[PDB]
Amino acid sequence: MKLTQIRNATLVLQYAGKKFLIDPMLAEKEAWDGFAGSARPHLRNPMVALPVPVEDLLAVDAVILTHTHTDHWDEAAQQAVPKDMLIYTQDEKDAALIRSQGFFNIRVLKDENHFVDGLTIYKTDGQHGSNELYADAQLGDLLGDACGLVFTHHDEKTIYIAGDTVWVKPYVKSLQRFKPEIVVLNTGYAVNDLYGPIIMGKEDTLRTLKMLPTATIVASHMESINHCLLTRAELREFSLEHGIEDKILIPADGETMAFSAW
Amino acid sequence: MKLTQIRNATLVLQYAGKKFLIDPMLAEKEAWDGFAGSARPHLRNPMVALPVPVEDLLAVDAVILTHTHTDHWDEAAQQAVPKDMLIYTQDEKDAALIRSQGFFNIRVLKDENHFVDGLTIYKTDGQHGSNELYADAQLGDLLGDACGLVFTHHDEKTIYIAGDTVWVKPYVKSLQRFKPEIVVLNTGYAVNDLYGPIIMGKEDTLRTLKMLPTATIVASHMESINHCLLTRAELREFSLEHGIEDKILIPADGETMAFSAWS
Ligand SMILES: [Zn+2]
Ligand SMILES: [Zn+2]
Ligand SMILES: [Zn+2]
Ligand SMILES: [Zn+2]
Repeated sequence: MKLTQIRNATLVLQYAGKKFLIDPMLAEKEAWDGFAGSARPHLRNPMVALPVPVEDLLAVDAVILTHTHTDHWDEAAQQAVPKDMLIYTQDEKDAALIRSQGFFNIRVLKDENHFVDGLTIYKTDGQHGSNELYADAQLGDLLGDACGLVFTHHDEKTIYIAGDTVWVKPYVKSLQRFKPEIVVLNTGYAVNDLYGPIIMGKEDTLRTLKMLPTATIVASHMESINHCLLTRAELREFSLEHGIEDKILIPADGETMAFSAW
Repeated sequence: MKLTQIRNATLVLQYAGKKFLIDPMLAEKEAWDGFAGSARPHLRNPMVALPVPVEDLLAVDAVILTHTHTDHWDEAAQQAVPKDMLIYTQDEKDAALIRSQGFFNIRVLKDENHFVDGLTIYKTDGQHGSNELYADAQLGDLLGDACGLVFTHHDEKTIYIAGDTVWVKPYVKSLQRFKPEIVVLNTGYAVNDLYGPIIMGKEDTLRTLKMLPTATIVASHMESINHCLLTRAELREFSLEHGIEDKILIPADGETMAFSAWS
């Protein structure tokens, strides 16, 4: 069991024999523009370069795509990844636009996804914006859906990749139901101009340990996209103030993290 | 259809040749006598009496409970509804509770409930509170889960009882998916002291109709318990203001509305 932080929410995961590339964003440093209608629009994306070359990321059994925002799936990854690569997608909408980009080996993943060997991937709901944001029609379609992944196995520990979501009840029900020993949160604190936080921040790391004390949080989706304000040093400082230093890991780009089972 | 507003979220729904009683609150006017030792016990609930006798309410094929909050399922209803009645519950814990209160003919609503007759009943996920409220683990369990209900059938228009939820995207996706001609909202505007509104209000009437302008809104869950701060008169005054007065139905207690697909 080896979870590795690449850049933003791009992750490499070894889990029960198989390997997964989660949300591959592989543009060069400052290739495309900053997000309009968000914080720090002057900063170009991505802010940081990749910690390792592209060929190392392609050596993977399947790509998993939580949603099709540009920081999770860019023009570079469309060019770079083979069209016969096994892409897991959130829904038919996502699969349809990936199909029109030239890809064809696609499995639209669903609430429960079982493998004979004992692997089980679950697809969990979130909310990529505030209750106020989704009252708007236009911004609703733009922020859209963005799932979280729960990987279960008998030989391995349960890990929960929560995805681009703010604190909503479906996140709470997912923690209670799956009781995950490891939790990966997108803790960038990305600010929309007129509706505020579209994903989690520092406070959501406290809230989750209050909800699930035995869990160990891995903070991702940070220092990469222009609107993500919450830096690594600030979260690390927030850890110390609440007495939760060893329970919050803040991996650097390229940092592999290992977790045993029994 | 024939939807009858009873009082609060209590209503009877004649749909596809079958009658249901959704969320029965059957206590008399100001009759909730639950007491431990309060110095200033509020004796306002229920604010209004039943507009019809209890006998008329029970002439029904099954009861449907969105959740077990007292304003949807009180002790009076737990006594008055017979134990051999078919009760449809939201999930396993509410079924267990209802079963341990003497009832034995209980069923749990799945996410989809396709019956051979052609009637389909979809269970919806809401949020009974703000995002902040559910960060509190104590108030998470207290407000808990509370499901919406869609009813689907040919020969009949599609109706969505949203239930005790504030505006979250699972509510928006339900309007986008099922596309109901009738959306029944719980517009009490009950508010938590520090964490803001716990159910829908006047604002949520307009935001739906912008999303789905064909639809007709039936207002409900108000002027029954004192904690619901929205008045009949205020919502009508709000509807006249934004030019939607004849699309916002605000029925009296006991009023029945007909909704036919053909005639
Ligand atoms: Zn996103
Ligand atoms: Zn993102
Ligand atoms: Zn309630
Ligand atoms: Zn209620």
